[PDB]
Amino acid sequence: PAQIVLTIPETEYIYGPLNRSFRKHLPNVPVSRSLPVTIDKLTFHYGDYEQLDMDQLMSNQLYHANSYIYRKAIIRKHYLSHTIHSYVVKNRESILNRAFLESFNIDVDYAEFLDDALDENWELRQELESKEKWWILKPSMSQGIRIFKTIEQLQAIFDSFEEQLRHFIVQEYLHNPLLLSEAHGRKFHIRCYVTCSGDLQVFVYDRMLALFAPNKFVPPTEEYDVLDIEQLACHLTNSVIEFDALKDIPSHRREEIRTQIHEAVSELFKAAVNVDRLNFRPLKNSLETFGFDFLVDSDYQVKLLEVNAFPDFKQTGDDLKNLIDELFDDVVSICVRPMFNLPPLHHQHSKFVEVLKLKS
Repeated sequence: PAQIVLTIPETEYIYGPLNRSFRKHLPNVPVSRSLPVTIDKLTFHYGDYEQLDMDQLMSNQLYHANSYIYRKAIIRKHYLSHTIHSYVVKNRESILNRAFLESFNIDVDYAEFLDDALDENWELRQELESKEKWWILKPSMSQGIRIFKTIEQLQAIFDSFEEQLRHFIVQEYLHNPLLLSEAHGRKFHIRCYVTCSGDLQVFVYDRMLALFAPNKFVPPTEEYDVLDIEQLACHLTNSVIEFDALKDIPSHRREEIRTQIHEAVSELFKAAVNVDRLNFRPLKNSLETFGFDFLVDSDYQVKLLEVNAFPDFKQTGDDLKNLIDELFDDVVSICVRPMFNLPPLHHQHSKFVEVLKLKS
């Protein structure tokens, strides 16, 4: 009746964990490393994005895969912005009005027509006019990424370029990163694994990662307003710790960061599913674990930056392997077991928290 297909190369970091988890929580279901000619039994195919069969997922209810079909509205940072913007319009109280770093796409030919480019992206103009945020002007192709806060400052940046490439991203900039003693003043972002299961349950994995920058954070001035110069200089010539292990963050601040994360994830999936534009279409026979990247400011406030599909789970060390082992244990015991008509395995003080449930 039941079948499990694991087409992931045996060299991949998650192979051993997935096999132990399939063995433990689905002992009666055989594991195969090859997709059969036809799917005539209920099956779960855990593969790399390209190995999965999207046509058999939308047409055959027997075939279950570790991916959704329509997820562009959240995994694409341009479209993510649109999903959030259109949702906050009718949802003023939403955490997403604070917990998201907006980005915009601008096309500027010459500095003298900067005002026309700001009209061709009216959302951006209004934001810059509000004068409440810091911004970064990133040339989409790698004259250096520069900081500004006002239209005149942006105008002066463009004027100085004239005395190249025309596409640019204007991304909200966090001038305020949380700087910890123990990390020797190196900033970090949070990688949070989020598992969507069927139509629709959203599960946030509470054992999160803090990925630190190599160098000590140096805030830019007006004399020097560029960042990642070593990246633009590179074209002219051709640390990971578990978040909860950071004790310089008081425990109640760590809990508030978790609360904000669960709220932001829940709100995003409500936004994604309900938008009147391009939306996330949950499938009953799909599950997917995404990599949510959040920035933390010096006031312990989170800011969603992006959602990454098929994230690299590869780590080094025993403590980080334990983290990934418990992740795939929860995914298999809670999300995979029910698609084989087996009850979801529950254990007290779970780190796999259900943050949203939709009945559809």
